[PDB]
Amino acid sequence: AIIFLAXYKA
Amino acid sequence: AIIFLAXYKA
Amino acid sequence: AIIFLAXYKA
Amino acid sequence: AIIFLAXYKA
Ligand SMILES: [Cl-]
Ligand SMILES: [Cl-]
Ligand SMILES: [Zn+2]
Ligand SMILES: [Zn+2]
Ligand SMILES: [Zn+2]
Ligand SMILES: [Zn+2]
Repeated sequence: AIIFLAXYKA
Repeated sequence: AIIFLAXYKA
Repeated sequence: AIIFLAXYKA
Repeated sequence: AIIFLAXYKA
């Protein structure tokens, strides 16, 4: 998945 | 924390 | 993805 | 926050 937590890990 | 995964949980 | 942030969304 | 996405960033 695409995650923004402040920046693909899915 | 503020998280965007596609939207505060901290 | 599987996420735990405290709980599949991938 | 504590995050597990597979691993404290809060
Ligand atoms: Cl979550
Ligand atoms: Cl992570
Ligand atoms: Zn930033
Ligand atoms: Zn969206
Ligand atoms: Zn916090
Ligand atoms: Zn995925």
